[PDB]
Amino acid sequence: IEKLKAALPEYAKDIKLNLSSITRSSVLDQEQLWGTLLASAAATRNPQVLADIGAEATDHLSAAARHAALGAAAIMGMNNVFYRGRGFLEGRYDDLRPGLRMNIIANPGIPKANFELWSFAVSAINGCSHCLVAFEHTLRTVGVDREAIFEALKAAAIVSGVAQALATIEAL
Amino acid sequence: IEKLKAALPEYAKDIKLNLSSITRSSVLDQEQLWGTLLASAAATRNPQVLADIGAEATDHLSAAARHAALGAAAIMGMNNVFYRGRGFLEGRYDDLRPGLRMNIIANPGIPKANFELWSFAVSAINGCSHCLVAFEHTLRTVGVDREAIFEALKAAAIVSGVAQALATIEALS
Amino acid sequence: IEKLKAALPEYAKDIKLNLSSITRSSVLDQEQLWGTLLASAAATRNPQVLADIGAEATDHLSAAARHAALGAAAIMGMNNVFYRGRGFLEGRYDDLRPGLRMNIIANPGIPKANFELWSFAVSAINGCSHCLVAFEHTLRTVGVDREAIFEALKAAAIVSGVAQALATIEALSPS
Repeated sequence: IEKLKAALPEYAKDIKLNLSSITRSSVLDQEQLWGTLLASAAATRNPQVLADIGAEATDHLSAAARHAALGAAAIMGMNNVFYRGRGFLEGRYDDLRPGLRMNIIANPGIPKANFELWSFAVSAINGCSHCLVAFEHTLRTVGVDREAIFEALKAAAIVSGVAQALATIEAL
Repeated sequence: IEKLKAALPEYAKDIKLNLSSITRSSVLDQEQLWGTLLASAAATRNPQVLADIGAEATDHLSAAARHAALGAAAIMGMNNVFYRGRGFLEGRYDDLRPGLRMNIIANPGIPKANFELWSFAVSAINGCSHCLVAFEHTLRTVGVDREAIFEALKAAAIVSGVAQALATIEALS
Repeated sequence: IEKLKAALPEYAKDIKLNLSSITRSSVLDQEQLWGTLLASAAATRNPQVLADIGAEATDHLSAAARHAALGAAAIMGMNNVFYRGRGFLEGRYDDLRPGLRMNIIANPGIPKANFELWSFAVSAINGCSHCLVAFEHTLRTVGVDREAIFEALKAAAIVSGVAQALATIEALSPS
């Protein structure tokens, strides 16, 4: 959304430019791109960026993709804490059954590699290498190019800065 | 947590299902459990999740544990940043006195165990290995089931998922 | 400061006491200290704390300082996600040309060492060792004793506790 780029402060000049460039990515297909932007937007917790990106994503994303993306952010919202936490514990708790329902990862109602690309994205924002690596591994295993994986990473980061540049406006 | 559950979107079904079960756990006593949910809810910093959960954690906790649960999230909001950053600095800042008051760690109106448990839960949410690791160690030495510690970790992550999902609908509805 | 401080919960007295002491410290410049407090306050994403800290920052910092300090939180919000990500992928992508605009870092409207200290502080908040470690290395190089660097870290943690404590009262405040 142009309204999103325009809300950005002058001292967040690079963010705006990175945002504009990422919106024009030739590395990812439309669903992969916008789903990453939308899933990333959700993980920033910034309602502003989610609204605009969500609004902009409506003509690149079917209702299915849109939902699965938000769903990605929600499930990773749980997974990035559990796995990361278990990951800091050296394995000591690996023998226990998590007992966490996470079916959406099994059937996201949309092509798998996309939901993974988006979980990868969110996992990067929340900062859980355990989930980031597993997905980055599955992505390569299913044939997603390194270039595309990197783009999603870039997309996750640009959107984090965007959200952050916005929140910084709370100083009139 | 009746309010939250119904608020959750169907694309967040797994979160819904997970919330409703964690609230019915029986591996952690009423104090250990609700303190975790509360300290967890606070640490997610989602007004909604904290309210609902808080409004219910009340008829499960003495006023001492509540304050303690809430203060655990708050103090660790500081500690988790200081200890992590210091941890990343090649040990070059290990001999310095932090000059950070944290009398609350000298524990509140409750026994150092639940609080250690709640600080554990908050550290997982904040992503601080140093603190997470230390509390897990201290919790065992004290005689706390690894399955309980494990349950606190799940409750923390679940609550995080609730926060994330709820923050989304409230920004799109 | 007094307002924010006064607004904090009874279960956050250490935070209150730490905010107060950190604000009245003398290890860092007035520009170093308030640039850090604001960069930090911004990194917590709490509207109230940014507003209160952003307010008082007007009489301790110059507009440029504040712009650049908020800009540090902004670019670090991107970089901290990127480099940490690369970190988890064990450098497997260190050879793909990030292609991300930054510049501000090379040309802040203020002395670099201060922008670095603030970036260092923000990185501490977001949790990116790569950036933290990197800004740390540069700081020490051009001076700034570990005493100064250590203070900013402290400040970031304290402002981090503030946000958390404030957020729970606002959310738990009657009706």
